[PDB]
Amino acid sequence: TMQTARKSTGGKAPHRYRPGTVALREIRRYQKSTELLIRKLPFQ
DNA sequence: CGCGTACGTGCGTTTAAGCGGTGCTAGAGCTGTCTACGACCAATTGAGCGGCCTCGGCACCGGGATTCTCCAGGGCGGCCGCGTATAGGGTCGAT
Repeated sequence: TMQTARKSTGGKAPHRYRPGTVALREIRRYQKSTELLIRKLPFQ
């Protein structure tokens, strides 16, 4: 502190997934199952 | 690589798919009789196939007509450039 000439410089320191993720996971879900996808009564 | 948008994703609203329970009868399926139609055999006959020939419909082509295919050149505008002129500055002479 008594430094008057050339002081010491040192000494101072909702969630939403990205598009395409759910689609691929849905693809995996339907590729594993074999249940019919179109509903029975509207098809009939 | 950049722009623009269409479809993925999430949520609240809304529709009907699914379950299943119940009742009805139409139509599949079974059965029983009776026969009209098809297989099978024999004898006769011409319709269909190999062969043989002749002939013209089309393969081949040279000339002529045409129907595209490509480009090539002339004009016109712009940009650069060599030459001449004109103004400005510097130097020399005179008062």
